[PDB]
Amino acid sequence: VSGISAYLLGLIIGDGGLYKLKYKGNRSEYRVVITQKSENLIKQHIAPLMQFLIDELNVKSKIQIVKGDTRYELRVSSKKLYYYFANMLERIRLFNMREQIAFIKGLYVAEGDKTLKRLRIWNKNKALLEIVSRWLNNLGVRNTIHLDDHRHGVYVLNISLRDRIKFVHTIL
Repeated sequence: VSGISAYLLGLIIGDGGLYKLKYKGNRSEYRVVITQKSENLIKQHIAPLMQFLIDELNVKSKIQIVKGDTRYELRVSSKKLYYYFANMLERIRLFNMREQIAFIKGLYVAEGDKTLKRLRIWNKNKALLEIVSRWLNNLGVRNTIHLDDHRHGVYVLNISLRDRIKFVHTIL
């Protein structure tokens, strides 16, 4: 439950998001989203995990899977769920060991090279990557961070190559 949550939040941060969207007038909608190219990844892997959490937290919201062109989206319009993840992201620094690994696994599953020829994680939020970088060093995986897209300020986290097995070995 702690691992699942951290994992899902890694997926949401990697490629998805937490949104408060306008419905009508001053009413807003609290939407938790996770995008993944592969329909079955969401279908046979991510949905089950979210359903469990959803049910564990007593969110009456249902999961909806929308197919955009090329990619799929998993949505859950829930104020409680949105906030549940909001606080998790606030106290990320207090993440325990099992949560840190889970978080990192979702971050790489979100936008990482499934081929493992390239081991990178990208984010416009440097401060988050650095706390991730420290989590990796702590598990003995060598890694580097450096501004990738300067115009849009997107930093990249690279896992040293002489530590590829170490990474898959530690995050699994």
